Amino acid sequence: DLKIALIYGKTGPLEAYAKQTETGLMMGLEYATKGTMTLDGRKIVVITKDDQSKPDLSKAALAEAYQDDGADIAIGTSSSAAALADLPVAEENKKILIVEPANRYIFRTGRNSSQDAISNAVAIGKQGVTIATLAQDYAFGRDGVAAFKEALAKTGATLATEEYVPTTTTDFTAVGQRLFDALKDKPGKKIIWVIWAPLTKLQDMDPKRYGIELSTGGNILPALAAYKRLMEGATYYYYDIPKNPINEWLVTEHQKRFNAPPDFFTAGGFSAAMAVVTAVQKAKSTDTEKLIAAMEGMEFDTPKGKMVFRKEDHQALQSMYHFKVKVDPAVAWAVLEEG
Amino acid sequence: DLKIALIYGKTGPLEAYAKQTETGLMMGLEYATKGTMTLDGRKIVVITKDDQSKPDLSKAALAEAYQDDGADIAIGTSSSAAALADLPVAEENKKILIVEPANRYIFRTGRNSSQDAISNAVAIGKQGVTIATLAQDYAFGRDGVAAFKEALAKTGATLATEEYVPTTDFTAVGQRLFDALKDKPGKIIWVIWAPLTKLQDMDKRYGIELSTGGNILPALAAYGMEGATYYYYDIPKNPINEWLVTEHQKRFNAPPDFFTAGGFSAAMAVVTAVQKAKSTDTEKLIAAMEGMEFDTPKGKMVFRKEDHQALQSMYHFKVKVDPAVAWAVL
Amino acid sequence: DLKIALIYGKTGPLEAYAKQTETGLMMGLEYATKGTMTLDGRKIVVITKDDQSKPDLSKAALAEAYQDDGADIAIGTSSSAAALADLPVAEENKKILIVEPANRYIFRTGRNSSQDAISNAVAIGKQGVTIATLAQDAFGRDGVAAFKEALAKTGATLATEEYVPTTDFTAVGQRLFDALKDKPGKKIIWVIPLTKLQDMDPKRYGIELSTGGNILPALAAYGMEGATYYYYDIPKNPINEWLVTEHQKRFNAPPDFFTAGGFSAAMAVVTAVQKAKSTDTEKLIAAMEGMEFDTPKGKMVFRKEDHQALQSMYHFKVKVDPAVAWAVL
Amino acid sequence: DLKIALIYGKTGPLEAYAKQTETGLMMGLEYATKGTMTLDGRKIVVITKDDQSKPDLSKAALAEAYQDDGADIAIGTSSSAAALADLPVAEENKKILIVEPANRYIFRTGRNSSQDAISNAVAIGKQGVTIATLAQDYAFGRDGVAAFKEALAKTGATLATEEYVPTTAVGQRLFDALKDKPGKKIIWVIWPLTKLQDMDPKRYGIELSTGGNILPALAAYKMEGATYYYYDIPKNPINEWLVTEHQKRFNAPPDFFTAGGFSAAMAVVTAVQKAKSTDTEKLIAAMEGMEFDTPKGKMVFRKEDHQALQSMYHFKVKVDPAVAWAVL
Repeated sequence: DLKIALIYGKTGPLEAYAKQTETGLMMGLEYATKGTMTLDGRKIVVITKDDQSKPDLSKAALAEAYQDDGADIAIGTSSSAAALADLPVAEENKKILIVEPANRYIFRTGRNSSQDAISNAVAIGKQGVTIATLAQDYAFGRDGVAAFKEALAKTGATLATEEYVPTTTTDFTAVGQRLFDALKDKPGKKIIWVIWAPLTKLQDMDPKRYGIELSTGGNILPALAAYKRLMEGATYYYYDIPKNPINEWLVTEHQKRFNAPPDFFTAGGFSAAMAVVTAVQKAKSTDTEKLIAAMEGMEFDTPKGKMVFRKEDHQALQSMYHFKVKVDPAVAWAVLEEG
Repeated sequence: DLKIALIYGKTGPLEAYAKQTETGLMMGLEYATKGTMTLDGRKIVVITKDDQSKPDLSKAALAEAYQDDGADIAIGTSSSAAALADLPVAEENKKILIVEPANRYIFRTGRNSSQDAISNAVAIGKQGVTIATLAQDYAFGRDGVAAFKEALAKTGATLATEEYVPTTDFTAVGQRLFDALKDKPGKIIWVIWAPLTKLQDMDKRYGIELSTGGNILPALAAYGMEGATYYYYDIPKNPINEWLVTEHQKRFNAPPDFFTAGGFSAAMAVVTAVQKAKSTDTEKLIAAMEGMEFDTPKGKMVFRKEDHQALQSMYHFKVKVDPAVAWAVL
Repeated sequence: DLKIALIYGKTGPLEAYAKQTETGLMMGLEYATKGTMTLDGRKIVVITKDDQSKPDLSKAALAEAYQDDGADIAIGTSSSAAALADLPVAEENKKILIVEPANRYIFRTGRNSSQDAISNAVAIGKQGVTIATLAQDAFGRDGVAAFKEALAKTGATLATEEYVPTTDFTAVGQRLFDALKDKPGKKIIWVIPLTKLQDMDPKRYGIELSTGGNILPALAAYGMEGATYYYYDIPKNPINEWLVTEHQKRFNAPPDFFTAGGFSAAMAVVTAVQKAKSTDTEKLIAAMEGMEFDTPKGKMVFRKEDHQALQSMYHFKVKVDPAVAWAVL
Repeated sequence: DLKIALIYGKTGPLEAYAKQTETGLMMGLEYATKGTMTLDGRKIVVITKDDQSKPDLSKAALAEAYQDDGADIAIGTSSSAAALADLPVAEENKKILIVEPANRYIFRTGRNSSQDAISNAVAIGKQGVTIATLAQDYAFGRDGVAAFKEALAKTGATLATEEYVPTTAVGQRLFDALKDKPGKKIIWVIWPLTKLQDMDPKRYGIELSTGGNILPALAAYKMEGATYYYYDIPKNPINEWLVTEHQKRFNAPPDFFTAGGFSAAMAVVTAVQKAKSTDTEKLIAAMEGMEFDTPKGKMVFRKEDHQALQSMYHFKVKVDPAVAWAVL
């Protein structure tokens, strides 16, 4: 048999991501085997260990899956912290671990803009917010800021200033100036919340110069439940992937089955799927040391294009060809031309 | 048959590129037809027309191509301008023109980073160059900053100032130098030694570049600086990528370039279009081509119906960050 | 006497900038002489010349100011084209020309962030504009025929129109992004929703929304009333305050870029004739070469090599090692 | 009398900064009083406490400074951490602290380019360094690389690869070896520089041996020389006095920390002149919204958060006319 362990935060803080990771792995393996769930006569079984995103539990689960269930290889896990704990548990069992999503037994999944994006969101959440109010000088504006003010109090951001202008201010040079001076050199997030029945007139003044964003805009508040109450809706980071044969299958099949698009994490589990399946097929065995040999320098296909494990650090890199372009001809042409 | 016309500056100012376009196009057709050079029982012939990168010549060549040789579809051309002259000829002749590399009969090739880069290089050549020299205050630092002064005098850059220090790879030196080049447009301190480092530790926060670095000069024949200027870019590997690079190398003993891959896509589009249309009639081709995805060495492209522009054919993925963020705090 | 000529496009396309330039020059000279309009006993006299931003008029006008009116020194002019033409006039008259705001005889005002911003706006207006429409499936269609009409006097192109039922604008916004993608020039989604769309960060396609700031080229042709301004901040200083206090006091408006510009030039001339203790061209070129002078912008300096004016500055550095070595430990 | 406390890391880890902070504080006071070292009849006294950059020492030193010495106000201190421990102390004593350089009693010094540069270097120093080797394939390339390997090994960086060509494909191998690692990725050349540069490593986030401050500012990596952030300041009457005098007295330029100490001194003298007293309460009142001149121009304390900000005038330009022009 071919036993793959998946350590993941099935319950707890990262439970939503953990769902995707498995669904992705199951579809990942299904593609790679053309639906047979067997690789070279070998039946593929998958053993899942909820580690509740707890580093102590994760270690025991990882130890358990190698030792008790006899998993040949492992993927995991949801939480970064937990996965770091697990690195030695791999060496301890002289069996490979693929880190996903989060020594010679560890293969890492790769750098990408989505993690960058998450790290970004994370820092933001871990920083201050300073808000600056803008409203009209009649009851509704002042009631308006009242309620917002009340929402902003369960929050932890600071309100530096409230500006109230007349119902009919069509020129906001002075307000906006007063607003920029209030948020100026603070960190971290500085924001002007307009309540109205001005974003435009204010955006023309270019607030970015101060690092100030306005209440109209995408995801200008930290991805915390406290703020998502003034602003409903989850914070998403968007990205695009050049179509390929695994893309199509994943997107079509996933949509078809769950009436929803695959996500970044879904695609991660699927990639680990390809790594394992590609590797075992390469090595023609499931012996750790023959597996490491196959994988070092191995290219494998993912929903994201061709990947390759760098042998030195066991890291997944996007797999390229290099091109260049000679620009002299076109420049010596372009000049001998405007004259 | 299936007749395809390639217009290009086979000779003249853009001749280096023209050669890539053709090799590329020849190779695209081969890959697409598994070497048979026939599509759906149709034999594929290619007609080439040298327009010398002259608009007047290129208009005739294109007319001639359709009218005299019965080209069912054209590709071209090398020069941006000779290509603008050509747009009407396509319309006047009621046939398709795929514009490469440079109305309803025009289909374009997409925006990419090589073009931007060619763009930039062009802009640079059309702007000023100011130089400040840094040398040693003795015989051959001073003699070698004459050799240069001499060379630099046949180019078109101004020499704003000469600094001669003793041996002082140093601070006061490179400040006299920054203050000298500062607020000029558009383009360099040129070191002659037997300094760079110490200088580089201070920054370019001035727009200043050193004589170390790649392509700090305009890419002009006039400008110790041997060598062509290149813009480098990496592409995610794929089945056409591989075939191209592998075969090009094995054939030509050198990598395929941007204009090679450009020709390849031109070819992929024509073949995919004619396999889709099941005919070579202009109108049934315009219909097949609007919104059709085709495969190229850069991945899947697709023609936007609205403007006949080639776009990278994408899927859209999102990531929800709340959970992770909610996590990092607690 | 001390005779100053100011060339400017007083009437014509750049007339707004001209009044600015004059006011500042006049206020510049006034601040500089503590209201006496006399520099070291010399009476200061200013001759203006409308060139209407026409280059061949502007050469005659400058020529007339040196020759007929006997100006010791000139300043001009409102348009860079008209002022490239004037360079030889000044040489052929053996007299200094201070180029503002736009030979050993020319001297320049400096490169600043507000110039760059104009070069920006100009590139943009000289570029294409493409727009895509989003509205409710009703007054959408009506309101996007009134726009379709308006935009038609414009010169932009309408790539697509998207109508949706009055909820979740993912698929819609995507259709909109795919529609505006790799086009050159400006891309804009004009909505008849906004936030949902902004959450998908259009910046990453080069697409602006119909909410951003100055999404359209500054052209009368472009709903969207109001002028396009580039904003920027200068650190207070004694000249600053005076300019801002008096200008705001006399005109109920703050000094703008062009007003401060005429001011700077005013400060240069005064500083020069005082340091030269004369008005002889040869001695003025001498005085100004490497010369420092205070402006509303701060302390400036004339680079001898190229007669360009630079922010005059001190250099500081900071050693990071001790602090870094601390952090790790 | 007017009594001012300077808390600082005169000895220990931040001793060089502390020295400059003081020098600046003394000259700031000199210039402010035209050498008289008195303001409105008050002799000016300065008391220094070495906190050694120890936070527990520092809350003590500042405690002494207030309670024992009678310091009517305080400036400090060298460490950010020791400065943060000190915040309560000011409050606990009903006396003002100015945080420099690192409560309605705290007044801060401003965010700025130099501090952001320091913060930067710090981050960098707490991050990985990866190296890739390039030398000729003969005797003293391979030896020189050993020498370097010997040095690099007292470091904490990793040598991922060693490339030996004789005297494009090389620098391709090189780039691929460093591509997606964090943080610093460096090709070390022993001898080429120019050819590699032609290929623009920046697009892999890779730097070369030739370069300006490519290594963290740790003594192990120091490749001699200190690491500097360079910046420029618009000349003013204070600039000039400072630079000129410090250059006449110490035969070396003033630095970020000297000017910092100068600004602190300016805040105080300006404040105490404006208040006409040394009373904490009347001082907090005077300082809010207060403008004062420093070696880098006019600052003002923002009331809402007691933060110093470069004091600005806002100017704008209207571009329609010139675009409308450019087109027609």
